[PDB]
Amino acid sequence: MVMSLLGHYNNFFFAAHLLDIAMGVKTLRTILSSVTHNGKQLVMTVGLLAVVVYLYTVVAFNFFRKFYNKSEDEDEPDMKCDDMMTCYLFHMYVGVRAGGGIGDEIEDPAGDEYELYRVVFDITFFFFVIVILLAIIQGLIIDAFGELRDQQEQVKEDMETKCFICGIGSDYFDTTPHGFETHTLEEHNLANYMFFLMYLINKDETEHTGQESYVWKMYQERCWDFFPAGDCFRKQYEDQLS
Amino acid sequence: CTGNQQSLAHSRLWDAVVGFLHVFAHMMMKLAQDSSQIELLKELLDLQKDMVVMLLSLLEGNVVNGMIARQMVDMLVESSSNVEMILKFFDMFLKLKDIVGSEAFQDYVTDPRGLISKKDFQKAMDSQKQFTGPEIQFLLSCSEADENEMINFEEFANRFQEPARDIGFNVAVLLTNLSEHVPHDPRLRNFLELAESILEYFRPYLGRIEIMGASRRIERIYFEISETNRAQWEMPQVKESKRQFIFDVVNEGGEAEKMELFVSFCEDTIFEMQIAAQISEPEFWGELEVQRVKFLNYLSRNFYTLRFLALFLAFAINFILLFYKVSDSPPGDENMVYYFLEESTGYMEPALWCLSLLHTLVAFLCIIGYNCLKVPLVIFKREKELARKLEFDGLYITEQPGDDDVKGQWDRLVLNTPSFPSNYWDKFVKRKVLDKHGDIFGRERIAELLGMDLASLEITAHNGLLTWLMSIDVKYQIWKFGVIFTDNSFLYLGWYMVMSLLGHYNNFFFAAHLLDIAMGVKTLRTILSSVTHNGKQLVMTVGLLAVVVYLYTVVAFNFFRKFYNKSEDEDEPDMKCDDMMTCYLFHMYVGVRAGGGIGDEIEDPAGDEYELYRVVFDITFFFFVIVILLAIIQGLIIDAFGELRDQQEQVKEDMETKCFICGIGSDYFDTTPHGFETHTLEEHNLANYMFFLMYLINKDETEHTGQESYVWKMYQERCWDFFPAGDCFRKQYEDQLS
Amino acid sequence: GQWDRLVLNTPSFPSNYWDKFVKRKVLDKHGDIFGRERIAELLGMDLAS
Ligand SMILES: Nc1ncnc2c1ncn2[C@@H]1O[C@H](COP(=O)(O)OP(=O)(O)OP(=O)(O)O)[C@@H](O)[C@H]1O
Ligand SMILES: Nc1ncnc2c1ncn2[C@@H]1O[C@H](COP(=O)(O)OP(=O)(O)OP(=O)(O)O)[C@@H](O)[C@H]1O
Repeated sequence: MVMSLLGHYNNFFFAAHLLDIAMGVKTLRTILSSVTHNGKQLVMTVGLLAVVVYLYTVVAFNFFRKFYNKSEDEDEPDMKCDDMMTCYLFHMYVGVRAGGGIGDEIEDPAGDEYELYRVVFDITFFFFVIVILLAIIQGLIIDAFGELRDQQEQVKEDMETKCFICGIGSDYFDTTPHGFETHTLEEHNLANYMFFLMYLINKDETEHTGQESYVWKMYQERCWDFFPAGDCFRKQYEDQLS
Repeated sequence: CTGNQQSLAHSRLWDAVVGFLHVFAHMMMKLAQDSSQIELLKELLDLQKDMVVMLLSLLEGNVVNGMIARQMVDMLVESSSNVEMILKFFDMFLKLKDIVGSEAFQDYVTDPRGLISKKDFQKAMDSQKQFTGPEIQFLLSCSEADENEMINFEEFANRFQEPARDIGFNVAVLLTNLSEHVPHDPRLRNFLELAESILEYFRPYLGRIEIMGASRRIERIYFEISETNRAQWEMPQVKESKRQFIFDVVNEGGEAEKMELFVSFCEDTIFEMQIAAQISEPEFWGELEVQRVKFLNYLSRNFYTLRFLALFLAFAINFILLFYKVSDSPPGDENMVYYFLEESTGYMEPALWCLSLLHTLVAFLCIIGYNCLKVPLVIFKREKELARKLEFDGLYITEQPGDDDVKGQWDRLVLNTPSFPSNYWDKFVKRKVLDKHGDIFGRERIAELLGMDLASLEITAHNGLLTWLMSIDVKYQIWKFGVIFTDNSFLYLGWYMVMSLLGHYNNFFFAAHLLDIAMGVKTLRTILSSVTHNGKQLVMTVGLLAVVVYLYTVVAFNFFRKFYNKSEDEDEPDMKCDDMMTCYLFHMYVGVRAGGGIGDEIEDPAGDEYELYRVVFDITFFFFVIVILLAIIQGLIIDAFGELRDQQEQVKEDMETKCFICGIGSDYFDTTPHGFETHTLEEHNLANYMFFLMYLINKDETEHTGQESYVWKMYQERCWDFFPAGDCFRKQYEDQLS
Repeated sequence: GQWDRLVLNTPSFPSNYWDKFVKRKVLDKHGDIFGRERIAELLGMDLAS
């Protein structure tokens, strides 16, 4: 509301309402639920990137300070490595967007007794910061997609092999043809138990019966011992009496 | 012995205890007054303890529904109105200890000396209304008037505290021993109702195990769990170590050794509790030693608060290192200088020197604290393993070390000094191996090999600063420090200290402490555990890259050497392919960082009869080296993330469908409502078994009972046959008896 | 926990919850061990007087 009110001061504030709403329509939430599932770990990886490039800034600042000449001639005082803050900004802003690490902008390391000391510096930047540290970022989105799916697969394979009220598996009820399907729709049912609570509360406390008042006493005591949890009225009264 | 167990059942012993109970009920309730006969009262309570102890020993190998068990309840029901007074007397004094020393009672004190004259006890008892009206007036008689003004509650509370606890616990054990055995006895049930206060108070201390033995049947055993032991089990360090052990056993471990690993972890946990107990602070050379001992334990207690300081300083030092600058002309073409450029108040140059000094001190305190907190556990874990090999394996008697492992060779130096079990509890490990292998082999050879005192001089007990250096064993200390210096954690802390010392030579070395520490905080380790999980395979892929590019260097060097001209004109001799070493370096350094392979730098292949012979060369570099070989690198991190998760998912799905002691699944126990949840918290429990080992070792070898001594004999033999592993006392004694 | 201490003083605490007798139920459950009038003032319940 406040941003819409702010939109009259400047009409370009209405673009912010395009973002936060279009994500919540029917399916962009699920896609957005992979990025934010590993949200605590996608930030620490960046925090690891901000440390690795710092250690590369220290080495490049003390030993390779002549190679950062971002000018051609008569403009030598550009040298975006002379102070720690600018070298860190250079190594962080255009230090990871390049595909080759930091060797795509630094001048060519010809034979200077440091060519081999710098190739290791350049080729380790490519591996440790780009190939690997940007594969963890893509390795966390992918694992998130496979973790939310397995989370829902377990639910389907847990609600189709158990009663959610008793502990009896679907194999025991399946001796009778369509026994488990009938057992979970007539005897034990979420709706039936829910409709009972809506029935006890609606009914007056003076109109209860022998069984309703017994349950109502337990419900007010928060002692859920009236749920079976070990029997189904077919394992007790009809195990031998059928 | 079964013969003597039944013999006392068909006897008049029950007629003797009932008379003893009758006098005891009315005796202490009458002797407590006037406080002038405590010695007789204390002796009276001593006799009470021996009666229940004998009664407990009468219920050692009892069947679930046995004649002896059925006779003891008959004794108790006819002894009513007497045991209740015993329990009520215990309850009255036990509640006072909780009431005294509390905030509510501390508000009723009137003088700094501390006393309530005659009736402020009733006012104090009215608050926290537990004592009944008759009960509080009885306690005043049980106390002293003290000229109606000087009733000291501090001494009054500590009069019958210890005697009440020992008798009270044994009664609770005896009462619950019968209840868990005879299930259907209405007389016993109503008898337990008036004893509920005793049972409800001793519940946290009453253990329960299901050892199997001495009858080829499952037998319950009860014992006492101390308050200190339970407190140390709930520490975050201990619980985290427990989770690591369970994870290791389920996945890395396996069957036929689970019990062996569990007992080894149990022994390690006990030693950890021993160390943490002796470093707790609460509860002229002599003065100096006292200060040094307290100071050392101060560092050991505050070890993880120092690791958070060595990192905070390394972050603070590296923040002010962001202002460095290089100038040809120094404010205070050689002679390049480095200086701060804060462009603000100069309160940063002194800060760098101040923080550099502090960091070295903190990084030095950590290595001292580690040397007195975790090193003893390492020594205990190595002395124990060596001791179990001399006796049960004869590693230095019959066999020999494999000659390729340094552990076997280095351990030969320690089994010569009279200090070998310095941290291990088993002090008689030298004689035990002598009595186990001294007959087949030379009896004197073992004596000299172990450095044990010679049998000739073993007469079976016929009968300052300078003084320090003959009490130090040279060989043992050399062996001990060799184990410490090869420890991974110690070396990392040692590297941390030397680098901080090196940081004074050049202030930029303090950036290295930013790396190795920030990874180990709470979650960067797990992220770092995906890169290093497939560490052996991420290196071979690179070793495969260094071979594929070599084979491309050979072809490009022999056939495409004119295309590598890295110059425009008048600078033709650049040609970074003329020799193998430079072409390999060119094809390796800028040969894979490019997005297009090697065609992004090589000159354009126009029509030269080799255009089609080089396009295949270029387009295979893009596929085989870049698209595919850099997808394996990203294909190993991703699989690592999905492998560690499945490793932990299995553990959760394996500890919630099994007992970890028996092999019975959760379905069998779930027939009873919440059966598996109750079974894994009362009958079989990791804490209960762990607290038993801490109980057997603490208890003297001469105070054991029929069941404890049987287990202790098996424990010293390393024969873990007393774990059930096939039954749960509900499948045997209650399958039909319920 | 701290912010919820402000509501258990007015005679409108179970405005939406069905259980209207929640003030007396806690009084009959803890008013014996602790001060019977202390619970009355703590909950803002109408005084027994
Ligand atoms: N009371 C119950 N006890 C056990 N399982 C139940 C129960 N109610 C539902 N189920 C499970 O859910 C299945 C069908 O009910 P449910 O409504 O939850 O599923 P759905 O058909 O996918 O959903 P919907 O009817 O909302 O479209 C059953 O086959 C069973 O596996
Ligand atoms: N002795 C045992 N035998 C079998 N399973 C056990 C035993 N002790 C614990 N468990 C398993 O662990 C579960 C709870 O105990 P545990 O402490 O290991 O788990 P947690 O609740 O996740 O941990 P914590 O209490 O440390 O927070 C039980 O439900 C059971 O699955």
